[PDB]
Amino acid sequence: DNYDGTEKIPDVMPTKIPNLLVNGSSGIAVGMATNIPPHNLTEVINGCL
DNA sequence: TGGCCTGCAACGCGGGCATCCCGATGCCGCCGGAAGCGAGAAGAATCATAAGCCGTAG
Repeated sequence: DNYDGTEKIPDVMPTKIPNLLVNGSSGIAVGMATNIPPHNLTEVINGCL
């Protein structure tokens, strides 16, 4: 549900590509932080296979 | 293929023995230098105290 309980939001997306490993992100929490380099799609598919 | 180790035989010189002359040396007495590291001082490696940007939030 949305902020006022009037709409619906999908929890996760039915994706086919691991965008976390392909592009990544760089965010910082209140006490934590993360940083992930991008990668190549073909080698990720090869590793998954 | 060329050179080296060794046996056989001939030659020579020095090991051993003693001693006379000799050179170091242990000891004694007097003098020199270096060590003694402890301490003062200087240089350097390391630790402690500000920003700049990475991207959403106010």
